[PDB]
Parts: sequence; C-alpha cells; structure tokens
Amino acid sequence: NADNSYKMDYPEMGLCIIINNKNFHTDVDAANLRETFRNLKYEVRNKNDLTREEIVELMRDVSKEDHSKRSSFVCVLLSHGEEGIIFGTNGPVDLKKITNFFRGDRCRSLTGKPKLFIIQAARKIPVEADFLYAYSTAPGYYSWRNSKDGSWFIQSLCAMLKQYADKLEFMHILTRVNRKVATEFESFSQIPCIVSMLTKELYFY
Amino acid sequence: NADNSYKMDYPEMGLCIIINNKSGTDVDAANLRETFRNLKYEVRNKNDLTREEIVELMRDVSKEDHSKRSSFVCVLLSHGEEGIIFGTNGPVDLKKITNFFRGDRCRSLTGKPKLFIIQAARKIPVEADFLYAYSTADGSWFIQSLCAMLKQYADKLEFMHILTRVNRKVATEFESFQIPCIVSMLTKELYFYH
Repeated sequence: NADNSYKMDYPEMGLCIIINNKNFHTDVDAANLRETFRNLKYEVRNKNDLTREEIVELMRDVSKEDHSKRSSFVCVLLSHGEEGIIFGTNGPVDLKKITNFFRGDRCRSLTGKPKLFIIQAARKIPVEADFLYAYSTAPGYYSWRNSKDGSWFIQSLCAMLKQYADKLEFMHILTRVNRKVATEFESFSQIPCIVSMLTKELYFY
Repeated sequence: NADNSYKMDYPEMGLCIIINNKSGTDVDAANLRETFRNLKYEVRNKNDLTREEIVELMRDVSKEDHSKRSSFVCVLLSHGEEGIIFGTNGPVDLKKITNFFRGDRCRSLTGKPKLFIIQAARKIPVEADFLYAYSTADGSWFIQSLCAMLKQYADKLEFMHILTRVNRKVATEFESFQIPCIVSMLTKELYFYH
C-alpha cells in the first residue's frame, strides 16, 4: 500500500515558485497562494513581472539545486497573453523548455517526485512522468488586472487546500476545485483542466 | 457527502463504444469488451471506421436518450501519426467529436461523466465532466494494464486512482525495458459501483 503513495515525509516539502506576471500591464492571488503553501510547509518564493528569459533562467537555476531533501516541487504561474498558457512580460513562454529542466534524467534530485505546475492565464503540453498541470484560461468573469482582482481558479484552489489538505488526495482536491469553479461560472450564465502524469497518490500529510 | 461523487445508480451504467481501427488491437478490443461488460456497460463494437464515420457515429449516439444512463464511455483504438484519433482515411479532431456531447448540446448527459479512452499506435477540448485517458505506442501495455486495474480495483478505487496506477504500471514496463496522459475536467468522484 505504501508503494502507491508519494513519499512526502522528506525533511522539506519542497519549493513553491510563484510567478506574478498578471499585474504587468500586495496581490490577492499571490498572497493567498503564499500563505496556503507556507502552511503546507513549502519554501515559498515570490516573483513579479518577469520577462520570458528571466523565467527560463529562473526555472533552470531552480533545477540545478539540490532537492534531495525535498518531497516535491511546485510552480505557480500568473500571466496574460493570446497564444499559449504561460507568458513573460515580452511574450509567450515555451512550456516544453521549462519542464525539460525537471525531467527525470535532467534533474536527478526530483526523479520520482511530483512536479506541480499551477497556471492561470488570461486573454503543447509535455508528457513526462511525475508531472501535473492544473491550468485555467478564464481567471474570472469580468476583470483580472490589478492586485485586488482575484482569480477564481486560484482562490478556490487555496480554499480547497486550506480545508482538505489533511484529508483528500490531491486529485480529489483538484476535482473539487473543478466543480467549484464550474459552479461559479454557471451562476453568471470556462472550467479548469487537470493534466496528470503522476504515478502515485499525492497526500500532503 | 454523496454529492461529491457521480450518481451511478441509474438503471443503466451507460454506453461503451469501442472503436477498433486496423492483431494487438484485437486482443485489446476483446479485453475491453469483457472488462466493461462486467461493469454492466452496454458495449457497442465498431471496426475500421473512416473519420467521417467516426463523427457520424458520435453524432447519432449523442442524439439518443441517455436519461436512464449514468455515464458515457468511448474507446478509440487506431494507428498513424500527426494526430491522436485516426480514422482509416485520416486524423480526427476531438473538438468535433466531443462537442456533440457538450453539456448544453446533449442534455441527457449533462452533469454525467463522459470518458474517452484513446490509444494511438505510431488540441484539448476543455469541457466540464469530460475525461481523456490518452496513450501512445498479447495486447498493448496501456489497455492490458487499464483492464487489469479495472478488474481488480473497480470495487474499491476511484477512477483517477485506477488511472494513476495504470500510469505507474506502464511507466515501469518502460523502465524495465513514455507514459499515458490523463486529462480530467471531472467535477466529481467516479466510482463504478453503487
């Protein structure tokens, strides 16, 4: 039975990289994300208004670190754009380019460990083991620009994590977020999307 | 409480359309028939459909009455490159197929899980209550593992968990020597029992 769950009792839970290019034209998404993941014992680092190069450079430098004592890795991306799902301040960012830094062979320190990419975008996925993507294309129903504007996906994701991190498995949490966001948009009448290549269960306790 | 898992106690489990396009795929097909039949699905079997015929099939099915059915399953077995769904004469786009089963277009399947098992031997429609189990490659690893996992764990494990073990099993066989891709817009837990 222990074989079916990811080992999450390493000395550290892992890093949580939050990138906020939403404001680039205190943030309610970034603040809620930080507090949520800090309560999960993640080392949270916040970034703001990064160019495409700066993001790639950041993700590379992160992959060169020693995650030997870390349980997992989390990256949260907030940005706007037209083509693709992640964006720098200049333009679109190749997701294949980023995830390659963390492939099982490229980053031995994260091999067999879950790599979580949370993505909020506003107006090609890499299939590698132990990777998970939870992305949204619609942040809210009206405006998502300044630091006071909230992303429905992100805010509900934090809420579900606050309530169910010590009970539900991660996919079940994401499913409840799917339902939460779907119900929110339905009240005013675009659902999030879970892309999972995980090989085990993810429990945060 | 029960409101967080899909209602699966309708008179019928639902349709399970198995599409076999172009030996190893024959074993997979027979395996899928037995597996879904034991889960009390109504299994319909197609062979060597053109891309036009696949679209027509999904259109006809989406125009049926699914009021008494809990879910919908479609398994596609085909080969080729530059696509994930192949007719015997070209690639098919999911956007065409899945949009017949949109929650606002197929009202008898609204809020009910719509599963697509795609096996492609060698463009994501984001809609609520859809799930895509996608793989690229007797019988094949992905289908053999999927069926064996369903047979063993349908009474206990929820679909995502079952699929997760399939990923592990397939990835391990690669190690001993690519991994399936799960795309979920499900809003509830899927248990094949009730």
